[PDB]
Amino acid sequence: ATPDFPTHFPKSSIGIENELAGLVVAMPANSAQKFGYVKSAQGDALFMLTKDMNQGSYQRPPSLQDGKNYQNWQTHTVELVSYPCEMDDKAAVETRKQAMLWLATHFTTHIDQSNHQPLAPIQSEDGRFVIEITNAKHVIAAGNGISAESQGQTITMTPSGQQATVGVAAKGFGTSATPELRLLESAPWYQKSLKSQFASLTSAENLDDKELAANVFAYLTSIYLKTAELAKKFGIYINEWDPMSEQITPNANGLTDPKVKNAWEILPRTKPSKIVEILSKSDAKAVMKHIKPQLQSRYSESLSKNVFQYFQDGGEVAGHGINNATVGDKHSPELAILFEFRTVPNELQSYLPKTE
Ligand SMILES: Nc1ncnc2c1ncn2[C@@H]1O[C@H](COP(=O)(O)OP(=O)(O)OP(=O)(O)O)[C@@H](O)[C@H]1O
Ligand SMILES: [Mn+2]
Repeated sequence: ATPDFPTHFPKSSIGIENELAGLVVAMPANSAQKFGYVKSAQGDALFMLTKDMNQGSYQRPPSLQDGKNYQNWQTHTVELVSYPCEMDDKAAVETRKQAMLWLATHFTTHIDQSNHQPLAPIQSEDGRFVIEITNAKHVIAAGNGISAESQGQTITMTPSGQQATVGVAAKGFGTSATPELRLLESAPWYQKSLKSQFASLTSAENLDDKELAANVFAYLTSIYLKTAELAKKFGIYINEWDPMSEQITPNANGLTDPKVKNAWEILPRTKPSKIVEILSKSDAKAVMKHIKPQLQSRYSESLSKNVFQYFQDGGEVAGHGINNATVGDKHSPELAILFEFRTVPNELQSYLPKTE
């Protein structure tokens, strides 16, 4: 079994996604995404071997008929998904990059002499890396996996197949305290002006933590307003809001549509309603009560009510979120909120492996 991602980190964390070029993985239909992982010889889990983009049904090349059942098997692109590490852990970042580059070299040999065969659980020549196979019911094939023989491809990785996910303590969003926080706050959807706006709206209120409440308000409002902007732009059906009722033609399949996720640039990966937990019951009520008018002053009553309710009931920004991540003291853990960089920016390029 592929180990689950560690959930706790002392400070800011980072994870990477690396979609490979030059090969496919074929597996039975409705197989689990994870088919293996790469760890250090010391035992530290570095990245998962996963199926990503469905490339159509698998057809075993006739010249490689082996008496085995490949019925209903699907081909997919391979994506290497790192186990998160600390952002300032140079060794862990580098080991992940080096392990991903080594596996690409291993994959290059694999498609040359073992095309249309599963990957074997092996140790690297230098002893540094170990492949563990969690699902042997797979095959690795060159290119798009139609031909029995390869075109002599070198397995590569490119910025277009790359993503990064940054996890920070939820209490820090809006403080600009660290370079990671400042990078996350640069998100085009984040409106820092909402912090001082909340302070102006709550002068007569005796809040338990005024600065924290303002930070949570600015974060949540920014997400709610962006969700409403996207629902209007892309014609998305949110809760009970119908875009067609406002003469908007849908041009996206929902919140999880790649182009909707790309429109965020820095995509929130955690359930918005989780942040309410970092505040007192009183402060959370004060924050929540002030959000509705921010939506209603910019958007229709129906869109406003539907966006507000969706996130209030635990609605996700773009599908299943990473909602069990924590930061700080292991014994008294604090909520971590995660963000996916749809394109890896210059500030995070050093966390990504490069073929060239
Ligand atoms: N606690 C954490 N802190 C930081 N990063 C994390 C944490 N937990 C997971 N991640 C990272 O978040 C990313 C999540 O990858 P995941 O495969 O789960 O999403 P996905 O389904 O692949 O998204 P996509 O549909 O775009 O491929 C990984 O890069 C992982 O390393
Ligand atoms: Mn991703």
